[PDB]
Amino acid sequence: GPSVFLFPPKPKDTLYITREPEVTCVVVDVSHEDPEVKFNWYVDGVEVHNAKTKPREEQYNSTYRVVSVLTVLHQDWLNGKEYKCKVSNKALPAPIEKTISKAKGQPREPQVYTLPPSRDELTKNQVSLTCLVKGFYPSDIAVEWESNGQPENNYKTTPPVLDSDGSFFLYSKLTVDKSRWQQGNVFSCSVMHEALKFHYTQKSLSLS
Amino acid sequence: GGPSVFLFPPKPKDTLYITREPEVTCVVVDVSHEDPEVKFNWYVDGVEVHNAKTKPREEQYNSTYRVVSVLTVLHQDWLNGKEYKCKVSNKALPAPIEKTISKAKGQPREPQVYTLPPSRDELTKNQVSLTCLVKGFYPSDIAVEWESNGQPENNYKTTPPVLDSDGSFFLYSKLTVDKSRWQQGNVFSCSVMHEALKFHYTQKSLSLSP
Amino acid sequence: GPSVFLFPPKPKDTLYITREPEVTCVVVDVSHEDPEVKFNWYVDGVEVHNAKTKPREEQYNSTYRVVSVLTVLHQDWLNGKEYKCKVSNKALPAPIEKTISKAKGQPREPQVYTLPPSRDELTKNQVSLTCLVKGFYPSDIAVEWESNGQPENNYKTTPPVLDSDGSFFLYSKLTVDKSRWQQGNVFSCSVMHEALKFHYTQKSLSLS
Ligand SMILES: *[C@@H]1O[C@H](CO)[C@@H](O[C@@H]2O[C@H](CO)[C@@H](O[C@@H]3O[C@H](CO)[C@@H](O)[C@H](O[C@H]4O[C@H](CO)[C@@H](O)[C@H](O)[C@@H]4O[C@@H]4O[C@H](CO)[C@@H](O)[C@H](O)[C@H]4NC(C)=O)[C@@H]3O)[C@H](O)[C@H]2NC(C)=O)[C@H](O)[C@H]1NC(C)=O
Ligand SMILES: *[C@@H]1O[C@H](CO[C@@H]2O[C@@H](C)[C@@H](O)[C@@H](O)[C@@H]2O)[C@@H](O)[C@H](O)[C@H]1NC(C)=O
Ligand SMILES: *[C@@H]1O[C@H](CO[C@@H]2O[C@@H](C)[C@@H](O)[C@@H](O)[C@@H]2O)[C@@H](O)[C@H](O)[C@H]1NC(C)=O
Repeated sequence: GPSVFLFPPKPKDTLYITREPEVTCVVVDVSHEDPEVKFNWYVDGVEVHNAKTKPREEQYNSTYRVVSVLTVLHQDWLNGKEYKCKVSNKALPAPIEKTISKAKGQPREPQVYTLPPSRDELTKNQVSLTCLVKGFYPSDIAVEWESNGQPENNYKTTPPVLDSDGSFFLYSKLTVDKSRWQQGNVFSCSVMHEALKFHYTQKSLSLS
Repeated sequence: GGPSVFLFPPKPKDTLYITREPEVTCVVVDVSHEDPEVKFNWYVDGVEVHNAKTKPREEQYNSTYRVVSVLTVLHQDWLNGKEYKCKVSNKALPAPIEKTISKAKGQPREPQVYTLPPSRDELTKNQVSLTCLVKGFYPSDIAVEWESNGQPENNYKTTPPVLDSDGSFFLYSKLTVDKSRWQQGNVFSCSVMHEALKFHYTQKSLSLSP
Repeated sequence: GPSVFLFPPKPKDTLYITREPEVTCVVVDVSHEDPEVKFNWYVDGVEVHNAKTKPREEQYNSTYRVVSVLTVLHQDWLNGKEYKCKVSNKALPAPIEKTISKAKGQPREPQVYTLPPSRDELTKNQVSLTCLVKGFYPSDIAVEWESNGQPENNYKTTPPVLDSDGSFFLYSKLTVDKSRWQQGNVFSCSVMHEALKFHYTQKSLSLS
């Protein structure tokens, strides 16, 4: 301390005109002895002044947390612009600098595959519906589930995992009551990624 | 300023296999060139032990040393929750640094293992994905491998454990095989080792269905 | 003078990770005049200090028995490490050293075969399920039975028998109610051995 963490936008914030992507600069372990924090922001090395800095917030471990948020243009993030947060504090020998950008490398479109429950799981009261998303680059991605136009919320999805060919994959597991699966209800896995056309794709799954 | 200590647990394949040696690893970084010697004292449930293995120091790029001591733990001791303490002494430290490590606490829960064949739409590709779903296990320490007709198979990747809504963990392991190997009827096996299994091992097989 | 006997661990203590294998150094004929006994222990020539010495026990013939117990690492015993107990006593002209190790020789993987009851045994209220385990080396092995994820405890296993080719074989007999066998219940013979892949294999048996 003080230490700085620079966070990227959320994957869905970059992909839809609907949402506002922005980069977040977090300073932790600010001592009560040195409460002042100054933020300077750079986009491709050019100083910018539109960042919104919040007032310091006291933490339970008797240190301050200070957050500055820079609202980022959609196309700028996807085109690989560089965002640098410069953090100044009197307890620092020199200011702390962090830089973030989207991963470089040619984007690769995710391949989406839905997998029904394993035969041995059909014995249980609730079954697992699986969505395999593989071969995508970069790793920023979002996955959701629906049934009959309505969102399904009983799902958990793994973080991206680096594959042997340089792309990423993950799995999403949706849990439903077995009865819903044998009624023949249709379930859909939704994937959001910059390499998809219109940044969206869908794959459905139902009893065969 | 000063050396820092990091204490690492044994790995789940070392702990669960009788022929391997599970080890607790005590790592000291930021060891200076002027005072490079590090003395390690090890304790199991507070009693000093003397079987630790000293590794050769390794010079780092920022002109400091990394110094490591490795304690082999009894298989049954680690699984019974004994506490392992590494005490690190160095002439640049005003007082020795102590770190303690133990196995994750909580009621153990047995993994459920399910194999999933490739998606119908993936069969058009030259390579297909065999999926192993491992769920409902606690703690998260687990090992997963793949075999083919009993033989080790290595083009697989396994996700990290993910916390489920009920407090247990799950993961997926993905094996990639040539379509022709799947279409020949070869049997593929997902093998998992976990402390909550009887015999600490279980396997589920998968092959082309008629 | 005193005599020393060095005993190996119990074979199943080495094959189960939750069990504790130990080598035991026993000294008998320790005199009343020279009661002091010192133990030094070595693993592959390296002295170790974790041995537990028991208190002297006076015997009926007016001599002492003194025992020291060394816990061996599972992998150390199985990898063929050599254990030396060195015993010093003032009545000995020179210390007595005893060495013990696992049987050497190429490990050979067990072949596991299940055998249903003989037709003539079906007249009885209880039947014998047989597990034949053959061709294994060394003779250290463990056999258990399960049904439907649960242990079956009504079994007995023969000791290993040396076969004509230098390997060992044994038989395990599980006794079950005939009705359980005729219901189609599946029974499994589980064996643990260092030469098996994953040190484990299982063979099932049910009404044909
Ligand atoms: C007082 O209480 C506050 C609570 O607010 C604490 O603040 C917390 O401080 C934590 C650090 O002490 C923060 O933890 C970080 O959280 C990030 C979570 O996203 C995470 O990304 C960070 O992980 C990186 O840095 C770690 C080192 O600190 C590494 O262990 C880790 O592997 C990560 O390292 C990066 O790795 C990638 C590749 O994988 C590299 O590309 C990066 O360059 C690496 N980063 C580098 C080298 O810097 C870390 O876990 C936590 O966010 C924060 N909480 C909040 C709400 O802000 C104070 O610590 C606490 N202080 C005391 C004294 O109690
Ligand atoms: C000094 O450098 C050590 C080396 O750590 C490794 O190498 C550097 C270059 C990075 O890649 C780092 O992420 C690696 O883990 C560090 O162990 C040590 O913390 C460093 N100490 C200081 C004070 O910088
Ligand atoms: C003295 O006796 C020691 C103990 O004898 C053994 O244990 C007792 C409990 C009896 O069961 C006895 O029959 C056993 O043989 C022996 O270890 C030792 O050899 C004996 N020595 C002499 C000289 O008699």
